[PDB]
Amino acid sequence: QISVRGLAGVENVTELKKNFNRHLHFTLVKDRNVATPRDYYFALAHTVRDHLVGRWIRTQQHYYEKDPKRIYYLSLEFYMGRTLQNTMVNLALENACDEATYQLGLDMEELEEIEEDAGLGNGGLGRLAACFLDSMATLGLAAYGYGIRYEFGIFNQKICGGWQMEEADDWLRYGNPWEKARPEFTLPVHFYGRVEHTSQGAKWVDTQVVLAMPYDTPVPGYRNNVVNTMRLWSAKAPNDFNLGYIQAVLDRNLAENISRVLYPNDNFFEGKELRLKQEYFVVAATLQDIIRRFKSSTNFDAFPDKVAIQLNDTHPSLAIPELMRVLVDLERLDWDKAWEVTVKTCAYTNHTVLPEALERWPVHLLETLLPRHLQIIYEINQRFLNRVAAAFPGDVDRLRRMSLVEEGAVKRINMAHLCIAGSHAVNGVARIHSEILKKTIFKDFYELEPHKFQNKTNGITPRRWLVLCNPGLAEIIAERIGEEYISDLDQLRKLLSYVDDEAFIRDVAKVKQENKLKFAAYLEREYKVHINPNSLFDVQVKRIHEYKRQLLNCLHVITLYNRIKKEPNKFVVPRTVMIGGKAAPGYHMAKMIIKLITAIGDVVNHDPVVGDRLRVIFLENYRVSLAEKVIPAADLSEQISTAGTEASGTGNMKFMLNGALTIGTMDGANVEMAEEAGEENFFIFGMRVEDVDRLDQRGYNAQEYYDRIPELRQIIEQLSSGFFSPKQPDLFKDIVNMLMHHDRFKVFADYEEYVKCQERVSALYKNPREWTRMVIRNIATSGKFSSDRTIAQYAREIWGVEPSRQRLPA
Amino acid sequence: QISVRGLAGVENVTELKKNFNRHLHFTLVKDRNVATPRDYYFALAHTVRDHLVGRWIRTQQHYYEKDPKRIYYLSLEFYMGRTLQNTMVNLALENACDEATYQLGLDMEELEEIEEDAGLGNGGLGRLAACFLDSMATLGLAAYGYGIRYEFGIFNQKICGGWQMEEADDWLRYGNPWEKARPEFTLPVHFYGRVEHTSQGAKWVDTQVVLAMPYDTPVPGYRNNVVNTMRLWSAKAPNDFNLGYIQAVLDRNLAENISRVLYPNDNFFEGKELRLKQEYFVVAATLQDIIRRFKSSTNFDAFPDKVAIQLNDTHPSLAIPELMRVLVDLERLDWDKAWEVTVKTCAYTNHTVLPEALERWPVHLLETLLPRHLQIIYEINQRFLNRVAAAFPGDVDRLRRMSLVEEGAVKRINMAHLCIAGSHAVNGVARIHSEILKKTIFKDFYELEPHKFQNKTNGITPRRWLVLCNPGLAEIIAERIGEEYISDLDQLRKLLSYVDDEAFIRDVAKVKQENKLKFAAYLEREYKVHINPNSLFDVQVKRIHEYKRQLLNCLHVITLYNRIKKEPNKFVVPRTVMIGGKAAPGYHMAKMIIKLITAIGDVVNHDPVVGDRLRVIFLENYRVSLAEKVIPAADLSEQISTAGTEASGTGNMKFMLNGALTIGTMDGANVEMAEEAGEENFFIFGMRVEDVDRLDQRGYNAQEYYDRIPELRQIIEQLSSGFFSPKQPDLFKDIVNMLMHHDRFKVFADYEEYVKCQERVSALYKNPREWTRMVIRNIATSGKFSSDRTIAQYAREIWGVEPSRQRLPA
Ligand SMILES: OC[C@H]1O[C@@H](c2nnc(-c3cccc4ccccc34)[nH]2)[C@H](O)[C@@H](O)[C@@H]1O
Ligand SMILES: OC[C@H]1O[C@@H](c2nnc(-c3cccc4ccccc34)[nH]2)[C@H](O)[C@@H](O)[C@@H]1O
Ligand SMILES: O=c1[nH]cnc2c1ncn2[C@@H]1O[C@H](COP(=O)(O)O)[C@@H](O)[C@H]1O
Ligand SMILES: O=c1[nH]cnc2c1ncn2[C@@H]1O[C@H](COP(=O)(O)O)[C@@H](O)[C@H]1O
Ligand SMILES: *Cc1c(COP(=O)(O)O)cnc(C)c1O
Ligand SMILES: *Cc1c(COP(=O)(O)O)cnc(C)c1O
Repeated sequence: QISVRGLAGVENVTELKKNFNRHLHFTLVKDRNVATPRDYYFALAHTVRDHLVGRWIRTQQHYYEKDPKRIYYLSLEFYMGRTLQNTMVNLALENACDEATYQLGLDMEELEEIEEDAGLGNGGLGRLAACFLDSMATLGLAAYGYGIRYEFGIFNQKICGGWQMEEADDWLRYGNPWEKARPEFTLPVHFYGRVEHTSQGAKWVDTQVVLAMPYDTPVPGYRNNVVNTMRLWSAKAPNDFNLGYIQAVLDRNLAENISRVLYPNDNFFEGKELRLKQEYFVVAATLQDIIRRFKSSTNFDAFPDKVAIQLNDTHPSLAIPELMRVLVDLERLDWDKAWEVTVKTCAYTNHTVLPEALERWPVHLLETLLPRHLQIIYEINQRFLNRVAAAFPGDVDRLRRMSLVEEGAVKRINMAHLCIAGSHAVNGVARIHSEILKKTIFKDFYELEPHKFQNKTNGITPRRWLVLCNPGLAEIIAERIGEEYISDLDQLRKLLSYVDDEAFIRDVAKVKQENKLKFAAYLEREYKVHINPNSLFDVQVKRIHEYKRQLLNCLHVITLYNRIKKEPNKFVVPRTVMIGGKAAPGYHMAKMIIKLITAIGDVVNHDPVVGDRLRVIFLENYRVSLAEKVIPAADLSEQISTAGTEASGTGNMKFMLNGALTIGTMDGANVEMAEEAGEENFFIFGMRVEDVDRLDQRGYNAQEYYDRIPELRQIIEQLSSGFFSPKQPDLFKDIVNMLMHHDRFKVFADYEEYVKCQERVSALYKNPREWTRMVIRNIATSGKFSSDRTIAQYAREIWGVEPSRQRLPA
Repeated sequence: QISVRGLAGVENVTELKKNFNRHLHFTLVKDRNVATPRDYYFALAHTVRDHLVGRWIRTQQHYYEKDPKRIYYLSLEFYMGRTLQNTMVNLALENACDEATYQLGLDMEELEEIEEDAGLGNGGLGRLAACFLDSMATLGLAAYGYGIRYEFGIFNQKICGGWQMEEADDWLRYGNPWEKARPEFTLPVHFYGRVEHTSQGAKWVDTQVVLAMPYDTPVPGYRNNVVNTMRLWSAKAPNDFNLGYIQAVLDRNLAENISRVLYPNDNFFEGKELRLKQEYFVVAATLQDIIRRFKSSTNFDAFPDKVAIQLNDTHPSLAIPELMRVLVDLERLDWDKAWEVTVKTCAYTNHTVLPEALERWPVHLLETLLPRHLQIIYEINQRFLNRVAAAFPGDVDRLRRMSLVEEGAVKRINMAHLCIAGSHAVNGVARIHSEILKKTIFKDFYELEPHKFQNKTNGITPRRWLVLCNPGLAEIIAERIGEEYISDLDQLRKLLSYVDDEAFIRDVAKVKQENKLKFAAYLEREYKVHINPNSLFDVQVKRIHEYKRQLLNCLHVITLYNRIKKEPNKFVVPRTVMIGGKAAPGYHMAKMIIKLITAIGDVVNHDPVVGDRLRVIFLENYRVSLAEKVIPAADLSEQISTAGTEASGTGNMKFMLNGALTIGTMDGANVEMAEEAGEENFFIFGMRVEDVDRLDQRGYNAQEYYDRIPELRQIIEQLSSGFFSPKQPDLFKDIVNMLMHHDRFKVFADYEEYVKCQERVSALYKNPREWTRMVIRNIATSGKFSSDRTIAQYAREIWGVEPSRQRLPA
């Protein structure tokens, strides 16, 4: 079919066919006469899995013999999505399998659609972890992902009457062929109890035990025969647990609840006990595993030469005092030596700046749950503050600002402070974010230890986010510059020499149009909704939060609507405006925003005077598999967070790679993206960070904008008076109230510039040749945003290991 | 090695070896350098499972094409034990696998010991269901076992300080290679709600839904290529269940608790709501499955020609009103037609006579949980009592005696009464039990409908209970009369012509001695306990209950002890007395009996004057896999229930088949066993049923026996005064009090005859040649007690289908 999908050699195809039939018969216990498409999917998945395992066993064997430094990536989230196609791509099996299935009378694309997303994350942070695992394997690093195997991942979103409803994501219902249970490597985790001081140091006693059972999933690198491991822990009760009889057995559920469900909140901290248990559970089990593997190569001086532990935000921050606990209490190292080892082993990545996102755990929770860890934390704090006092003598306010312990009605532990003190490296996730960290929020820490602070700008894997989801674009690129760019994305820069090539312009535009038709058809089939596929596809997909300003997009949409109603017989560039994303279940304002988006659509989409010129669509249940469909179909990428709020973004990079132009603020990685493509090839608008600060100094008054902008005033009057909610006229009064009086993200302040910038987008879209030339300039400069680049930087500058592009033997 | 284990042909051995290595590598994801014995067990189990599936698919295919009448065996318990060896035996693979494993450097016996018992039953009733499935497959019947897949089966028993402790039996921890999840065939079950009457009949509405997910296990027949199915339901919550968010997801456990744990009570009724839910759950899911299979061959007149439903006691009795509900409410048949179909479809097996074992559910429970079923039950009752009134006019007391509804403080439904009314056949499980049913407890029902009442004496499968557990005995038998007896156990009668053959006498005695050495070694290894293997092995293994009279055995043991202490230098036949069995967790007296047994052992086993002449051993954690070891090692089988209390017994039959002599009362199947072997070849003692009745008429006074028997008086004084409990002198006062004042099972009344009969056993054991000749006479007449015989009788006399010994093609 296409070149970038590998060879379909006669013998490979024959062997895949016979193994497919072997798994259908023996593994699934089905004959051909009763097998459903789901059975056929599983037969294929098992067939493809068999090609992994030889490489998996060999890879892990090689690491045991060579004993390289090991990288442990600790995260509460891994948003993996589907595995079947990714595995085929990485093993060069895609064309052989397509042919093998074709010859059995099956359509492989249809079978790929049956696979559940592994939805073990909320959004950007969890998906970054997934991209990183892919890049680590592709770069030959001896890396392990460690997390929790949630029984229920991110909820499935249904819209009922324009409102979000949540349904449990029962992703394991039909089984997971990709994982292997390893109950033989089960480990104990302790909770509660009390601390006893003896002659022989501290002892943690009278604890409740929960077992941690590992499940291993293979992580294949791109065509290098390397298969790394993601190890996810599941919670099990011990068999003497509570041991009338019947009730004791049913109460085992209380222990197993720890790994039941992913907390569905992106960028907001909720201090629940169950969440703290999850955090300790993953840390405690993972560290025992790390230490046993280190001992099976008494001396912990070499520990940091053999182990790096990367903390994906503060969620696994308890790794720091847990490592200290093990080294001091169990291994009997003195404090100072243990601390040296811990700091050199641990590194911390920060992913936010909103004060409500920082983890600050009440002391009373830690006191009850993890009394030994609280003691270690106080000791860490005391020694740390002795260092601050010696460096800045007399600076008493600095001491309370830098403390790990926050004073107040409730005493709290600031986990970010703990991470900085206990790590040899601290990094933000985009250059502007890393600067903000050292200038404002961790300024005091930066002055004490400037050498700790780094930047590692985020990236995305070009395997999933180009080759897999946009094979048409990958192919036309491969026709011109070959295949090496897939594991060296900087080679896309060669495409600048095709910017005036008429054939390439035609092909880039044709691929986009095919992707748009394919997506428009998908909308009709699965959701009974029609769209004009010649319209500009204006897409904002990401989790729903105020700082992302889905509401600013809504204001633009209503502006275009009002303009059309005012001058119906004037030409305007047709648009399909698509907004998608999940709201956290407890977040009232985010749920109201979803309702507003669907309410706008109810008016706009049924106005006969609008025609097919404007459509507003809420994309239901946005998730990794839906991103793989909509991103290649997009013309315009909306990246419109208030400057200083989006730490990086990664969706922005996915769109850039797939031939959409970007409208956005100078926020997060948008700054670096514009810098790479040239500002003239980007639709930049709005306040910069400095402009936001100036506004905050004199005070943001929304009323001033309302008074000066007639078009904005009209929209606020329509919202208030019930134009978009005739049966419930006051339905949106909280939104209006927030915008006029309590808007932290300054929606009105960027309105005017956003609308003007949107007119420039429309003007360019009228000239397809120039639109497409600007697209080529974006794709061609997207190379920096490969996660291979990000990971190579972590490896050299933080972990002290060298990446490799060498094949292991097959 | 031995003939009855099949051929080890060169090509079979080679293919097993290559498949073993394929499963180790691909299925388990292990190399040889890190594999443990457990891994090797799983590799073997998967290798053997592959040979099942072709036959399994073919068998189910054949039934779909031929459309024979289908037999559905409904039970809350299936006590399957281990599967690996049984599967090898039934497929003629045992020698090929032994050789294949031997050539890979592995001992297959060692790998067999790693397998968990599937302990989904309490004792005799659950194990009968398992034997029956084996016989049904061996006789070529299109039969399905339907039950519940409990997450936790019968508890593991630990003895701590002589007391029973219970531990959860986490039998699925490492996976079950024998089952196949079928989530595609998941079905809804309804609970709670209310009934609405319309023009179009009754509607059950506002119900809570629990999903029933089936797991299928293969059941191979003996060398006939037939593989039937056991389908076990597991409980799952629907995904909209309760749908703050987090709590709704955690509350899914409430629905899934239905299939969490087996109720661990043998022969005692506890009316718990969770138990009633389990009973309806299995019935509701099973009936939908039955009906869909019937529709996929509008007319229910043929239903009883295509379906038989056998009820294993009253536990699935709700099948009767559920079948009526479906036919009347959903299919819209008139009542009388639906009733005709139901009665002709259903049959009921009774397994007890103790009034406290009968299921009598409070009306308020049924009213809340299953309101439509309660309505149907009242309607059934009304119509049934109209028939009684017409047959016996004026007999007002008969009407209240036969009612399905019992009056009292709490109104109750008598489920046995429902079963009799709603079934075309009612059977007991041994001739004396079936007679008792028609003379006393169901006398009124027998007078109304004598044609319903039958006997089907229980049996045991000779595959598990001879070939598998006692290969040495199977072989010496096969040397003389061939192999056909394994599926036609009446052929053992040919062994009577060897009763005077010196070589056969020698070989029978040698096999027993080997089994005893093998068991004595097993005791030393796994439990650090030494036993004289030349002693008589006196074994009582069964669940602990007062009616089984483990206490009568205890009194004998203390009598022998006191006799030795009185005349130390006199010869007595050495004995190892072994008592084993689990007590129901809430049953105080049964737990006290276990403690008494261990306390006796603490005195007897450490008395230097006793020497190796007497040992008392409590066999911990008695279960199916332990029965397979101890039963072939036994010399004397203790079957000493009070006459009229053991409905049948099946342990008794296992011992008979394996070369133990029986000491017992004329109770249950013991009567038929003595009748088959001749009373002169059996150690019968004690009151018959008639003698018990005579005692009850004039009143049982235990004090009379105490006053007349000095030896008995001495034992009661030792118990009371703290001889067996020096640190707690009054520890056994409840046992003494019960024996003297409140003994329903008349332990003292059989004491004298039991002790005299035990002296006759000892006298015979002194003459090994005559002991062994009596053994040959027992084994030779054990043919009636094959479950193949039992099942053939069910098939012809109840189900109306003909058994077959024909092979399906391989
Ligand atoms: O670096 C990858 C992404 O991490 C996101 C994030 N930042 N914090 C979280 C987050 C995820 C899950 C649970 C949380 C709980 C509390 C606070 C933040 C989070 N997610 C940032 O908002 C993005 O700008 C960034 O591109
Ligand atoms: O026919 C097979 C066996 O069934 C046993 C039984 N009889 N009732 C139960 C029973 C099992 C499980 C749960 C129960 C709950 C209440 C009452 C009885 C039971 N088990 C009888 O006691 C045995 O004599 C008989 O050999
Ligand atoms: O003692 C050993 N001998 C040989 N190989 C080992 C040993 N321990 C670990 N390994 C290798 O390391 C892998 C197990 O990885 P683990 O998760 O670090 O235990 C296996 O696939 C083995 O190849
Ligand atoms: O529609 C059908 N066509 C062919 N075979 C069928 C069909 N339905 C059921 N079967 C057979 O019956 C078996 C399924 O059993 P079930 O549990 O009764 O559904 C399969 O193994 C098939 O061979
Ligand atoms: C990339 C991705 C995100 C992150 O998008 P942002 O626009 O950076 O928030 C969230 N969810 C899914 C499913 C993704 O694929
Ligand atoms: C056969 C068997 C029973 C039944 O024995 P009885 O002596 O008839 O009560 C109970 N438990 C197990 C494990 C068995 O194998």
